[PDB]
Amino acid sequence: IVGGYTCGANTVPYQVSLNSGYHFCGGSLINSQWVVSAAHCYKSGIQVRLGEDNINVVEGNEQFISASKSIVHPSYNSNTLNNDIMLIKLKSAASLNSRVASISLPTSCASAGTQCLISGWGNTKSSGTSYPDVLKCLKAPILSDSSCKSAYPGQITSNMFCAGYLEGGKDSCQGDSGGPVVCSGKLQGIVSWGSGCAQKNKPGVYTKVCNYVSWIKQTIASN
Ligand SMILES: [Ca+2]
Repeated sequence: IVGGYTCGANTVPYQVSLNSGYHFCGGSLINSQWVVSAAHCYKSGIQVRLGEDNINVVEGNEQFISASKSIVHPSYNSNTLNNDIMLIKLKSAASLNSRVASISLPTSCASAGTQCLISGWGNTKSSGTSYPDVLKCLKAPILSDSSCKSAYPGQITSNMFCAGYLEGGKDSCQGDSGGPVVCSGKLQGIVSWGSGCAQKNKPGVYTKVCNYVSWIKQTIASN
């Protein structure tokens, strides 16, 4: 997260770190057994780390649980990043409490101008490179579809939205990938892609979670 703030320990209780020897992506806990992340975060051997603040120090609220199964969206295209969403099932159910909690799925899509909270352990410099140990946060609005498409001609599908600041300086970044965009208590976005980070006229692009709720629910129901 570039241009954000220190969230505070366990103030984003649905935020997970995906670990394969090291943090490599964020994710969001959506029930005791399932995490939503980006398909471009797929790899084998994932340990889901819940309850984290400093990802380099055991502070007392962590739950480390290996993934049993990952399911990349059937239609994910890694060249365009269309349908950049994946589900991860935990080998055992997380213990839910105020510091480890699921985030609700949307019942409705969010509109341009909606304020959201974006969070993660990604780079805090554009590029520029500095990786934080504690969780970082950014409040940012959803941008209009037309400004999103104008920023990234030919690249924005119906499964993506832009959020952030066209002036630059405030964005998600590498290592935030897969993490949440939460708006009014609902998971509306997944950190997906962008041109660099925090660059003028290149806002963050996010997977549009409301399009996927039916797939998420039916996948959980049968797995
Ligand atoms: Ca920790």
